[PDB]
Amino acid sequence: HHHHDALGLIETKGLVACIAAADAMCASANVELIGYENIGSGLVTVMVKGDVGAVKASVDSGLESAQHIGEVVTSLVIARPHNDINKIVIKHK
Amino acid sequence: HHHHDALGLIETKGLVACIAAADAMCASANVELIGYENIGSGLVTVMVKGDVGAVKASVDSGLESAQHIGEVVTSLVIARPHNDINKIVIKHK
Amino acid sequence: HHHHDALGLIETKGLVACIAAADAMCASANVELIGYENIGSGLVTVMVKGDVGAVKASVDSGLESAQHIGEVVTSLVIARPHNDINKIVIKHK
Amino acid sequence: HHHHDALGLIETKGLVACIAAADAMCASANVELIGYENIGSGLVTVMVKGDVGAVKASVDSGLESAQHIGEVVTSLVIARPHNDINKIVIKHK
Amino acid sequence: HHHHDALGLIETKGLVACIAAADAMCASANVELIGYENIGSGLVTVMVKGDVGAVKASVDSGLESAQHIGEVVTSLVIARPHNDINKIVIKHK
Amino acid sequence: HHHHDALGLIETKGLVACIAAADAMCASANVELIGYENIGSGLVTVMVKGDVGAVKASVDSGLESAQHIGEVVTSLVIARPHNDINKIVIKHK
Repeated sequence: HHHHDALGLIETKGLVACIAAADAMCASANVELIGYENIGSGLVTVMVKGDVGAVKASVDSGLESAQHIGEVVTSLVIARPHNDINKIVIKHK
Repeated sequence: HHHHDALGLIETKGLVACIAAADAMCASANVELIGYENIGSGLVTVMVKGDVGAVKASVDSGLESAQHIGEVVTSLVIARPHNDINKIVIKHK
Repeated sequence: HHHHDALGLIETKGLVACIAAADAMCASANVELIGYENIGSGLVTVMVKGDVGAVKASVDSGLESAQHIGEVVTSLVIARPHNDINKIVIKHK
Repeated sequence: HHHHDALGLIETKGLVACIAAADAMCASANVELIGYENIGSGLVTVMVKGDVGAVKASVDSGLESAQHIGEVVTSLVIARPHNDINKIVIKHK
Repeated sequence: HHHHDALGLIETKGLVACIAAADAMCASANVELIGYENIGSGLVTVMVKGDVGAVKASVDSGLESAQHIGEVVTSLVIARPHNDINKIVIKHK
Repeated sequence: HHHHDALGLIETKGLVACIAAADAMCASANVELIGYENIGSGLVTVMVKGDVGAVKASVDSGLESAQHIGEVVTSLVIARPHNDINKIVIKHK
């Protein structure tokens, strides 16, 4: 009995646009900032978790804020991520 | 007597498209998410293992899901990988 | 009762332009140089903290100085960053 | 009296094309997969060792297999590598 | 009473052009080679310290030498760097 | 009384072209392979040391061999490197 739903992701080119996204994501909805990763070629991803409605609102707000200061490469909301995807997500905690 | 078949791989430009691929791969077939690697230039690879039919279905589903949110660089199914290729695959476990 | 407002960021392509920005940022206003990060693709970010007016003056000065010797990718002032953004900012301390 | 000939190398842009090359290299000839390295800009190199004829056959097969799924940057067979080159090769073991 | 002025920087694309710059910088003036950093995208920076006149002469000489063998991205002399910039400079010692 | 002249460098885009250069460098002259570094953007540098004539012959041979299989970014021979440049060179030993 070990204790540890939706996932929202924004990937930008550059760290500052990513921080703008994360700030807007947290300010706009009841979500938890749970992921942060830089993979090279200047790509930086911020990840949030929370209820589906909250995550969708958070990603929309993050996109608007990031798009005004940098390049957003992509964005995604996964409503119910597969359990096995947690193995990748915890690597960017 | 030490105890540890097909391999499916999707490589994308960017982490979010890779996570979309991994999620679709796991949801669409009976496969295990066994590999994850980022090599620079924003290239990220997710790898799955399972029976041949399952791996083929998993890679097709991952490709469709990833292509709608990012750039897929390439994809491959190796039905019976050579034993020596395990030496590279375990580096990205 | 543990003891540890505005955040200013400049992202450049190349380290020398970033150092020119950080020097001008510190010289032009009462701010603290609190962040420094390199994320690949030659992107380097310098971060400062202080009162809002000070941070705005610091970022304007850093931009002018960096733009004369290199490429500024972007700049931003976050007047009151969300508490959860501190989790990302301390990673680049 | 310490105990530890030809070297075959394939460099691709992307990991999946490299794994396709390594698989074909091992399947097509009596060679040992002895090197694997990622140097940035998405460049990945796989290295094999064995008898000259075997290494030449292995590199030709690896090239054909990799070219069908990704970009091969270059390939090379060194029949009798200089002893001092072992100092670089062991870094990518 | 702890004991540890001008800063000269040259940033090139590639390590060899950087080493050519550092060699010319040291040969042409009474400066100390105090910094060396590689930030990705092949950008390499060499930093020297000394009296203002010496640093200016050193950077001019380094630029001429590096420009003949590679790409110089940028160069800068900071006559009296802000004390807080030492926090970034010591990271590349 | 601590005991530890010319320096030859070849920088290529990609590891295989670099290994081809290092092999030709060692085979063509009485030089020691003393440096090897990868700095990102796929740039790889090999460095040799020896007598001036030997180093010049070694770099010419390395260039010819590398140019036939990959991109040579640059090459250089420093006949009598400044003592302070040893501080950078030992970082890539």
